[PDB]
Amino acid sequence: RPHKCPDCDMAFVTSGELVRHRRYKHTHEKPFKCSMCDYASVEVSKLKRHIRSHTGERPFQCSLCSYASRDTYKLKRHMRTHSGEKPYECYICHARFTQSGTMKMHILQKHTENVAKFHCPHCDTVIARKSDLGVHLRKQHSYIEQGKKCRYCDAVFHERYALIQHQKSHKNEKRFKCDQCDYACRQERHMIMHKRTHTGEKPYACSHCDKTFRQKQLLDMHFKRYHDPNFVP
DNA sequence: TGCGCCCCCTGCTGGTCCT
DNA sequence: AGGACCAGCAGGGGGCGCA
Ligand SMILES: [Zn+2]
Ligand SMILES: [Zn+2]
Ligand SMILES: [Zn+2]
Ligand SMILES: [Zn+2]
Ligand SMILES: [Zn+2]
Ligand SMILES: [Zn+2]
Ligand SMILES: [Zn+2]
Ligand SMILES: [Zn+2]
Repeated sequence: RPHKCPDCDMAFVTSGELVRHRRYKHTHEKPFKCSMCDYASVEVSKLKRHIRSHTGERPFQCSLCSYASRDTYKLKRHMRTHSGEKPYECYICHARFTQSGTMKMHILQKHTENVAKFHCPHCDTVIARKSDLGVHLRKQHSYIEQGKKCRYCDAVFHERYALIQHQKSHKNEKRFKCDQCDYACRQERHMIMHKRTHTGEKPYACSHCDKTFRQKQLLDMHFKRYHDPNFVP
């Protein structure tokens, strides 16, 4: 007589298999507890596997490289890196993948809509993968003990994002102000040339011809000669 | 019950692609 | 260039078909 599960359509050869199944899916009773953490498992084999994680024992060793695993399947999975075997194939684009989890990620990102994308808490950027947001946080926003100087100025920064933000702030910016007027140069040579143009001030100018003079006396004697209002031929 | 077998999930890594 | 992208890749863990 087969042993039938009371709560579902499962049949087992022996009573032990049935009580094991009910513990896994129905009662969630895990009687084998670890002596070092809170882990409990339905089977002793799972607990013994979990203990290998505590002790770090790696009995299965790869015949190609130095890799050793705590499980046989992990070593089989590792062999795909040497063999280049890509068993799992996408059922839409027929793309090859090494692991089933990799394929699950692919169909999520490249074949599903309304995907929850993550926003950076510090800057206004959106990232598809959660782990890539971690890469963004570790690279852009993490403190740096050795400050990096600005390529354009002498300010120094300890955060990559602030440095790039400030470096981007020098776009279309004129490094020279030309105190005497509103001119603004960027080539550092036109500013020298513009400085020379200001030297010939000549504030005084004639009201009847284009000539200009540095001294009021020079202007007036020019005016009294060329532009006399009561000249008689 | 033991255990291999496969599937989960998670998250970092290093080359690729898009602006 | 530079950074998101994308698959590669290894960690711990679940259920059960077979012995
Ligand atoms: Zn059941
Ligand atoms: Zn433990
Ligand atoms: Zn290897
Ligand atoms: Zn696909
Ligand atoms: Zn950010
Ligand atoms: Zn700067
Ligand atoms: Zn000027
Ligand atoms: Zn004049």
